[PDB]
Amino acid sequence: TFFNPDREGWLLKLGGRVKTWKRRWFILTDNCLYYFEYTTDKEPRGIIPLENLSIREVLDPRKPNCFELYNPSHKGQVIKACKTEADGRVVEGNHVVYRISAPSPEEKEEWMKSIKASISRDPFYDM
Ligand SMILES: O=P(O)(O)O[C@H]1[C@H](O)[C@@H](OP(=O)(O)O)[C@H](OP(=O)(O)O)[C@@H](OP(=O)(O)O)[C@H]1O
Repeated sequence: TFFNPDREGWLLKLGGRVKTWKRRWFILTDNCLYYFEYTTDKEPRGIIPLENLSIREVLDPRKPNCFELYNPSHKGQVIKACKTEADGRVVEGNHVVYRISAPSPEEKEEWMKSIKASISRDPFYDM
């Protein structure tokens, strides 16, 4: 699944119910954003399918180079996603938005472009 990735790199992500920022290694592939706690981890911490989502730039009080993934068709609608819990649970995400912070302005632009291209490339886009 992780072979032939569209982009890989470190990004800071804001939590769902609990609003805490975590540094995660992201992998964009198969029109999904997989994230890992550590780069060499065998298992992803979570997966965010990009189908039906949009991206928009945002300004954050503390974190620079931010953007958000959100569902444009249904405001306030929880984004379909799946992640693991320390106790072993595999559960659905609780995010209405995914606020992400990139390491640099350039990396923000590259990530936003890669994600948008992935979403548009999907043959089942807007269906
Ligand atoms: O560690 P604490 O301070 O509790 O914060 C956690 C982490 O930010 C998790 O991120 P990660 O999974 O990358 O570790 C996040 O899961 P998401 O991955 O869904 O953002 C949790 O979201 P909730 O389960 O919605 O609270 C949030 O509670």
